[PDB]
Amino acid sequence: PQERLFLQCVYETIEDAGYTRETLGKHEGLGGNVGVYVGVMYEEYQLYASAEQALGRALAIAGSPASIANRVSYFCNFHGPSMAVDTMCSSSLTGIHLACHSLQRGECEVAIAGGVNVSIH
Amino acid sequence: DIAIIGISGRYPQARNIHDFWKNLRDGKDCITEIPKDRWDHSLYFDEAKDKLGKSYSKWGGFIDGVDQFDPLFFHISPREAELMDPQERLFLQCVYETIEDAGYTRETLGKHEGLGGNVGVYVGVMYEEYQLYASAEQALGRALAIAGSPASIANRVSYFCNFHGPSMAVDTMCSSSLTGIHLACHSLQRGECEVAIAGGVNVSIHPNKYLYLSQGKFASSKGRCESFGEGGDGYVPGEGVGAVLLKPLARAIADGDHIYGVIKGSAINHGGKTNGYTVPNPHSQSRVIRRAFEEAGIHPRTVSYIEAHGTGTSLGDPIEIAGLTKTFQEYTKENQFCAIGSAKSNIGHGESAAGIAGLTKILLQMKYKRLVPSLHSRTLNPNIDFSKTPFVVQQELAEWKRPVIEIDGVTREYARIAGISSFGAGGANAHLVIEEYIEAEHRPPSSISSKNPAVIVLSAKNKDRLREQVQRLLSAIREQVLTDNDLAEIAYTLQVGREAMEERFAVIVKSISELEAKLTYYLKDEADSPDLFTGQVKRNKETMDVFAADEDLQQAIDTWITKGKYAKILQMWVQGLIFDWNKLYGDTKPRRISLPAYPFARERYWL
Repeated sequence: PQERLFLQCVYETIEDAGYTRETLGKHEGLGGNVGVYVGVMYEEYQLYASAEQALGRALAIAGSPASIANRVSYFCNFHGPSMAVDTMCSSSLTGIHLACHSLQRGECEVAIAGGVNVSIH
Repeated sequence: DIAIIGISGRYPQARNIHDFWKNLRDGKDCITEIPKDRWDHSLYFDEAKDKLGKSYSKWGGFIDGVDQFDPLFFHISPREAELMDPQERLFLQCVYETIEDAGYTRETLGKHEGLGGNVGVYVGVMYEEYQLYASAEQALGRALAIAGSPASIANRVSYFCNFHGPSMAVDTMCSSSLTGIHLACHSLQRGECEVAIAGGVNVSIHPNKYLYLSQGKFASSKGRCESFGEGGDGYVPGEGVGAVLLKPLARAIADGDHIYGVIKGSAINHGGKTNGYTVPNPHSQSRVIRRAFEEAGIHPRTVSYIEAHGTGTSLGDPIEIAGLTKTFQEYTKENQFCAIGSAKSNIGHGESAAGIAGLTKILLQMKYKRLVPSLHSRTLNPNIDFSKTPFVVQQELAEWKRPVIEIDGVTREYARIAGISSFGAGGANAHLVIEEYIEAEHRPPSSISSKNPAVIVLSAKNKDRLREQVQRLLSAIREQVLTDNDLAEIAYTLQVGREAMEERFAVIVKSISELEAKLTYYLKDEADSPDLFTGQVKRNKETMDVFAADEDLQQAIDTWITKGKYAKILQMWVQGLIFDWNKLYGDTKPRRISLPAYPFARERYWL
């Protein structure tokens, strides 16, 4: 669900910015050069799978928070860097800071920083 | 230009880089069945693709002794250690092994700040599966709470070693290692950090990992391991922990520290929208490589060896080959002038240390000057023809010859350039450009003599650890074949590059044979030895303390150094006395060398 809410949140933002997925830094000819950074502390959604496995049946939910940003890059067709940094209680600013420099170095024309956290276990 | 002044690692059937190298040049298909200490493994195997998550079961490279740690050395209670992620433990040890390998002390590593040193840390990890047992226990009853937060892998390090640099845990599937390195490279140039420690870590300790790898069709049937060609249809997950210390090239040469390689350039990007999820896009794979060589200002024709993402996947090799071919044809149309290989065919698939493992593989080849054979590439994929490609898969150990080429009417001998790729399942991509470092002019003129002899010193937290260090030192003097010239450097690294312990032992030497003999003296059980200065610090605390707490008394020790009374200093150093070893030689300190690191205990700790 962390993936779901963040993905919705990004799309709300792009519209909120007044830019369309097919025109937002689209000045590349193949999708635009947009970077993505997301800060997440941990995923507790696979723990239900382990609990189920201990009780029986068979279920395998994977973590790999890098999905949180890649899916965003996948759906929106961005060709910039995409990562999931993690510093305790300071991921969101770390993600911003990295994006700040990448724009300075010219790697990305536009950036999308943020954070996400939900309590479900 | 980022130099690497250090490296270390643990990999399946390898406790060291040397051990890893021997298996590499021995071409050992170092992948085996799951050990019994882990999950029972007989519950889920069904040799069929039906809902059991296994049937790709007894194939994985594993590192011996995953649950072994030495917490007292790190001021950690046994209760606390028992519930700290083994991943955190293993990375913590390697970094200290890395620091020790570089010949730097935690109190002198970029310590040119006055309060601990400005050292940045970046660690790449995909997932932590050690809290899961807590979930099972809670489900079964009782009460147990292990937290994750893979930042603890990096924060604990910055905590123990007193570092004042940024510390983060980046995460990109199967590509954290190169993403972690890439970020570290840019921070150094901007000046936020002076010295950095990138890396990766991954250990497979819960069957759920194997379950998901089958439910998704990412496994490799019953195949032994990755096959770069000839009908490979999956990958075999494996364990691995590694680290690498980075420093700007000008500084490292100034400090004289030994240089393994040079990271000229790097780049990262993401494919975007493709014909489905987890489908690599060659066009991105072209661009990221292309930008990488541009940032480095390296011409692809000058390349010699490239490590490919491999993975032996059916729909990953031809895509990887086309992209590499595409970005290379832009500048040269020649064929079969670069070799291509992968380490995963030896150690399985890390998914987070694959980048460092691939990075480690290159450096050893660059150190020993010998391209290593690949494995499982006897036949090659029939789909793709390598005659047109500029890449031929390595099949046998060979000397890694220096490039000489004529480009634009000009024949030149360039250095040994290599590149590496790491393509993650999510779609993130990364690549690096490395080059060997050539020494312009530097040589130790064997100053060692009776006038100015060598002063070898070791130290360990007890005698058991001390005796082992002697043994490992002797073997390293043998296996690596050091000479009289190395003595000054051997002493030098052992003087500053090792942190003073409680149990201590020292000798005065002139020759290699002399050092070999005396160490063999200690190993045999004798309470008295000639000119072998033994001692401790547990006893003498106040008397040794008051020595340094005086200027007049300090003058006396400086006088001893002037007079060459090396016997007395060691006679007092073994008791606790501390003094600057730079005082011995006021200029032109010798080069450092890789010597075996502190032999950490094997105490066990599990839930």
